[PDB]
Amino acid sequence: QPIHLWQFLKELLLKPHSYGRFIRWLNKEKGIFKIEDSAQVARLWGIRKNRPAMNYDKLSRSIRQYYKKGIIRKPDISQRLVYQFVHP
DNA sequence: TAGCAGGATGTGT
DNA sequence: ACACATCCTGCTA
Repeated sequence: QPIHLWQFLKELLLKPHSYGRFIRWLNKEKGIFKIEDSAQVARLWGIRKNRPAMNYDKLSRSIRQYYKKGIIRKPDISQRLVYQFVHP
């Protein structure tokens, strides 16, 4: 079973030493993160899944599919490149 | 420019 | 079934 996108995102967020210039917690407790380097996050996701055509347009389309699943959501005050984990 | 909401359909297990 | 990936239009900062 391939890694899921939400888990992949949590993985990058776990190690700011390695990935902090690409993606970071804005509010760790509330699960609010910012994508700082969208092209880079998409590039890393494409490598992980072996989709060399992956880009942020398509990565973010998959994040949006999470809205109705209650996995990721946009924060109360919506901001570009800012997202929020619903649970843990 | 670049990101964002969500439909339709292709891909691979 | 499931989780995307890949196309799309229209919308928004």
